This record gives sequence, structure tokens and C-alpha cells, in this order.
Amino acid sequence: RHGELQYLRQVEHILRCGFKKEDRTGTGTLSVFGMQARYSLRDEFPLLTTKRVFWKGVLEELLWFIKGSTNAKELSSKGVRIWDANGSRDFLDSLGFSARQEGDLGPVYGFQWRHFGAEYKDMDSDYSGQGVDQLQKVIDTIKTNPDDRRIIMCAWNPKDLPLMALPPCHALCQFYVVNGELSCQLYQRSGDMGLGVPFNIASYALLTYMIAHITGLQPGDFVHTLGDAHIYLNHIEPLKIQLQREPRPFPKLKILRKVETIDDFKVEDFQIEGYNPHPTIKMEMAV
Amino acid sequence: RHGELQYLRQVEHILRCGFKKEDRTGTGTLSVFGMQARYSLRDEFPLLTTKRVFWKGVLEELLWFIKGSTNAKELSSKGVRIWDANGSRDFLDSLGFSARQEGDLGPVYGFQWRHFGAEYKDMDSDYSGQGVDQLQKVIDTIKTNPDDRRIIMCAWNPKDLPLMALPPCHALCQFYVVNGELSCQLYQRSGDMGLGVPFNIASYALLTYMIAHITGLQPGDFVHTLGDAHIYLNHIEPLKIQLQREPRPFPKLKILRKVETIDDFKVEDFQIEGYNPHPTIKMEMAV
Ligand SMILES: CN(C[C@H]1CNc2[nH]c(N)nc(=O)c2N1)c1ccc(C(=O)N[C@@H](CCC(=O)O)C(=O)O)cc1
Ligand SMILES: CN(C[C@H]1CNc2[nH]c(N)nc(=O)c2N1)c1ccc(C(=O)N[C@@H](CCC(=O)O)C(=O)O)cc1
Ligand SMILES: O=c1nc(NO)ccn1[C@H]1C[C@H](O)[C@@H](COP(=O)(O)O)O1
Ligand SMILES: O=c1nc(NO)ccn1[C@H]1C[C@H](O)[C@@H](COP(=O)(O)O)O1
Repeated sequence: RHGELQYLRQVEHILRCGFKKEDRTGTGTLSVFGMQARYSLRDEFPLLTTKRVFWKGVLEELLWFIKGSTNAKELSSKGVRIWDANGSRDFLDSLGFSARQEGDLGPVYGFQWRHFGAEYKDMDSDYSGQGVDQLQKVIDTIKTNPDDRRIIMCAWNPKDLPLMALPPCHALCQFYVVNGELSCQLYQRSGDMGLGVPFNIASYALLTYMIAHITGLQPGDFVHTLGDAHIYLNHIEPLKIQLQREPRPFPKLKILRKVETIDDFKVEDFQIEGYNPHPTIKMEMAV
Repeated sequence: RHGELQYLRQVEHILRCGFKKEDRTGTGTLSVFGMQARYSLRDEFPLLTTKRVFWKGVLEELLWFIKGSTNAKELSSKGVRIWDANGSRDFLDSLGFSARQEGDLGPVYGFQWRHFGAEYKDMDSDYSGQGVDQLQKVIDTIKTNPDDRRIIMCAWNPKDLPLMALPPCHALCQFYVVNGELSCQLYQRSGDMGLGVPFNIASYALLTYMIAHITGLQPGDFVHTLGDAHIYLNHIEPLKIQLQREPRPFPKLKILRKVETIDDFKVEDFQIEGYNPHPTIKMEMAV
């Protein structure tokens, strides 16, 4: 069965059985608490086909995470503005971060992934050798003890939450190895089904491909687990259109060079093959 | 429609479709990565009936968590020995904790729930006002902003892992409110289907009941999410006996007085009603 039907059944389930629920943005949602889907990574890549996904944004964002950046400007210069609103002067001031330079998202993914527990100052501070490099520790463990049931990268950092422009939606992920296959499970505390979720699925599918390549393993499964899975009210019509389209076979992901360390990946090393999505569907971002 | 069928279906799924997988204890397992079940908390309590669950241990352990204890002795004195091995002189030394008193589990659940980010010294240290009191913060947010999609309690603390006798199996949990009902999702990175999982299900169902009480809400769902869900090889025959038993209706949990703060709950304030499970099934703990 086509993996994308799981995403579609979830959207359908929220539309039929979800409850109306207010939210921080004042937009309102239809919401379900607790969902799980499994996307095979074996000779296919779960880039959704019922709408075109901004794949370039996914790849640049992840490389930006990996090099430890929490500066939206360093991502916007690549032509990816998905974090620009959250780092804007007006939104930062909206949370009391008046002394903060524009673009500074606070101690979010890049900082927690490479520097968990270090003392956060500025997005451009030097943090070399500070905190826990969870990304490299996950990589080292997969190589030396693939049976380990503790292979976790955690972005949720209660001590640092008050400094984040947006507390991470992807609280943590866990990796798992059996039969030479590398699987990943993401715990997403909050999922915008129309905008973020398709993006996030591709993001962690890519991360698994990158780490599988670095560790000499094959991609297995990506398990997507949701807390508050919601459809914003102004996404109902677009998503009702999207459910009527039929999915096309998932594209493939090719890695064009042999890479030795996670840090050496560059955009040019990746190529999506056979991606024939339905047209884009515009959906406004609740801020 | 009996909630326990979900647990029995998962055990069956691992027995049928799980993979052989080596593990830290050297026992070996049949393993599946990524599972989810939903246990209703509405006028029933998911204490499994196809074998007797050690309800006293569930209750004492949670009260021991809530008051912030990391002292296995303080639990063993109540006649609950589930953590004694992990605090034993020999197991501590097996991890290099030669200077530590017996019973000192390190910065595990109780400390992370009440003092996340504090500098751990010994089990007996005074930590009042140090670190983030995630437990009380969860309660405060549920009362003042029940729509919040960030109601999380996280025990996974990458900076403290090297000090823990056992890194937590319950990495984090999230709370959710809709329609006057309080729900909880547990992310459990590793699940011993035979021993811990039935216990753990009761534990977070109980935690949800306690918080629903102090927040003036009704219990909703407990969503149980597993990473490495496994059956130890020496639990297969015991579990195959359990799978042939048919569930009895779940008991009820009563809270016998109005309690105002999570810290004021006491063992005597709880009563399990109508619990007549099938006989106990002996299953050795892989250590
Ligand atoms: C992960 N992420 C970061 C967070 C930031 N805030 C936010 N707020 C809300 N309420 N829902 C969300 O999910 C997100 N996502 C994304 C943000 C925006 C997009 C996005 O804007 N996608 C467009 C394309 C944009 C473009 O092409 O430049 C689309 O596919 O329709 C994608 C991810
Ligand atoms: C959550 N938990 C803590 C962890 C500790 N280590 C561990 N190791 C393994 N490999 N599987 C597990 O799951 C657990 N569980 C429990 C630990 C032990 C038990 C237990 O076995 N108690 C006995 C004594 C009680 C009595 O006799 O009445 C019993 O249930 O019969 C139950 C939960
Ligand atoms: O779905 C999302 N994926 C993200 N990846 O980085 C980031 C955000 N979101 C969604 C989740 C919420 O709809 C919203 C975050 O708001 P919050 O749950 O109140 O924190 O954006
Ligand atoms: O299922 C469990 N529930 C627990 N609650 O506190 C604690 C432990 N376990 C199980 C999971 C593993 O079989 C084992 C822990 O070993 P580890 O996953 O290698 O850390 O005990």
C-alpha cells in the first residue's frame, strides 16, 4: 500500500472526528491527540505527491540544523524563508526579546542538537566544545552498538525554553537498527497537517538517509508520532481539495557522492528522482 | 472494544512479525520499532486483567517520583523493590559509581521532573528551588492555558545521562486538554512487553487521574507510544499463556478525598475497585 495514504487517512480522520480547539495564534483548529504512521524508506523517499513539497527548503533547513545554526538569516540567504517570520524584529519583540538581533531564533534545533546544556548567549557566539553533541553521539553509537535502545536526540530543553522564539515541535527522535536497516521515530508535539507535517516528514526521512549513508546501513522505516495533530480552520478547503487527488509513486533519493561525516554533506550531494507531484496548494501560516 | 485487546494485539504482533534482536542484557528479544495504543480513562482504569499487575508498586513508585526522590531505599521500605537492583552496591560499581551510597539512582525521574537542569550531587541533597519544576509547570499551564500544545514533562536529559543508573525508559510525556478532558501521551523509548509495559501503562494512567483531579478536569485518553517494543526470549511461553485469557472489564479508580496539590496525594487516597485479574504470571527481569 502507498505510504502517503497514511497521511491522507490522518487528515480525513481529523476532518471527521477531530474536535474544535482554540490555539495560541487565535486561528483555531480541528484537533486529534495521538497519531502514528510508518513511512518505508526502502528504495523510496516519502516526499508527498498529492501536493508539491518545497524540497529545497527541506534540504537547506536540515544542513542549517546540522551546522548548528540558530540564525534565520543564514537560512534566508539560501532562498529559504520558512523561519524568517519567527526571527523577525517585530515577532522577537513580541516575546520580550528586544535586545536580540534579528534572525536569532534562540536555543533551538541547531544549538540543542550540537550543544545541549551549554549556556546560550547569542546566535553567533562561539560554542565549540560546549554542551552535548547529540548528533555525533547518535552517529557514534549506531556504528559501535547498533542494538542500543537509547539512541536519542532531544531538542526539548526545559531549561532553555524561555529563550526560544518557538519551542521545538520535534521534541525528540530515536534511532533503531535491526537487520542492517536504520529506522527513525520522531515525536512531534504539535503538527500543522497542511503546512509543517509534509515538510517535517521529508526532513526526518532525509536525516535518516544521511545517517544511514554515514554508518554504512540501509534506510528502514521513519515512524511519525504526533501529539496535537491539527488542521487550521483556514486550511480545510485546500486540504479537502488535496484528498481528492490520487498519490503517485514516491520519488527516490540519490546521494551523489561518498560522504564520511555528517558535517561534510552539501546540497549538491542530493538528487530527488521521479518526483511528479500534483500542483502546489497555497496555505497561509498561522503566526 | 475492551482496551486491553490493544496490548494483546501488540504482543501478538511482536511474536508474529517482530525481528530477533540482541540486547544489552544478553538475553535477546523479538522486537518491533514504533507502536501506539490508546487507553480510555473515562469511567475505567487500564489495569491489565489477563495477569495481575503489581498495583501497590505502581502507586508507591509514582508518589516517590512526585516528591522528587532518587533513593531506591525510600521505595524499598514501602515493600516495592522494582528499583533495588539498579541501586545495588554491585550494579552501581558495574557503572563506576563507587563513591555513591547504595540506593542512589542518580538524577533520574524524580529529580528531572522537579529539578531539571540543577546540578545533581547525592540522593540526599537539598534541591528546593533549583532547576525547572516541570511537574508543577504542567499543572499550572493546564489550569491557565489548557489549549497549550507545549505541555511536556521531559526526563531525558542528555547532560545528566552519564550519572543515571538507568537512563529513563519514559523519555517524556505530553498533556492535552479538549472538551474538559485531560489526555496524556507517553513516549517510551524501550518497552519490556512482559514486565514493564503493563506497569508503565497503569503508572501514566494514574498520573493523568491525579492531575485531572487537581485541575478540575476529567480523565480522557492515555496514548502509549513505544520505540523499541520487545519481548524477551524467556517471556515467550509465559506471554503465549497470557494471550489465551480473555480480558475482564477494567476496574475503576476512586480518589477518596478532594486533594489540592500533587504533593498532598497519599497512598490511602486511592482505591482500585472491581479488580479480579487472571493469575499472576512469573517473568524474570533481564538485567
Ligand atoms: C517547518 N517550518 C517551520 C515552522 C514555523 N512556524 C509555523 N507556524 C505554523 N502555524 N505552522 C507551521 O507548520 C510552522 N512551521 C515550516 C514553515 C513554513 C513552511 C512553508 O511556508 N511552506 C510552504 C512553501 C513556502 C515556500 O515555498 O517558500 C508550502 O509548502 O505551502 C514550511 C515549513
Ligand atoms: C517499571 N519497572 C522498572 C524497570 C526496572 N528494570 C527493568 N528491566 C527489564 N528488563 N524490564 C523491565 O520491565 C524493567 N522495569 C518495573 C520493574 C520491576 C517489576 C517487577 O518485576 N516486580 C515484581 C515484584 C512485585 C510482586 O512480587 O508483587 C512483580 O511485578 O511481580 C515491575 C516494574
Ligand atoms: O507542524 C509544525 N512543524 C514544525 N517544524 O519545525 C514547526 C511548527 N509546526 C506547527 C505546529 C503548530 O501549528 C505551530 C506551532 O505552534 P505551537 O504548537 O503553539 O508551538 O506550527
Ligand atoms: O519497559 C520498561 N519500563 C521501565 N519503566 O521504568 C524501565 C525499563 N523497561 C525495560 C525496557 C528494557 O527491556 C529494559 C531497559 O533496558 P535498556 O532499554 O537497554 O535501557 O527494561
